[PDB]
Amino acid sequence: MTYTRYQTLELEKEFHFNRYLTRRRRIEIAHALSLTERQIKIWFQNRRMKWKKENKTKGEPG
Repeated sequence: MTYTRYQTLELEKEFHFNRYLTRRRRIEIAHALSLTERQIKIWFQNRRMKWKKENKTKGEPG
């Protein structure tokens, strides 16, 4: 069970665009994806924890 490739794409695009999803924009992306908000928030948080372990070479000192 997985979010779609598109949804994941749009999420990473949103993560690139912005780091912290406020009420309205989270709804907007959640509509654009079609997920239940909670999921987007979770994805956004977890995305941080699997941002900084992928963003290596540059991101060694943190």
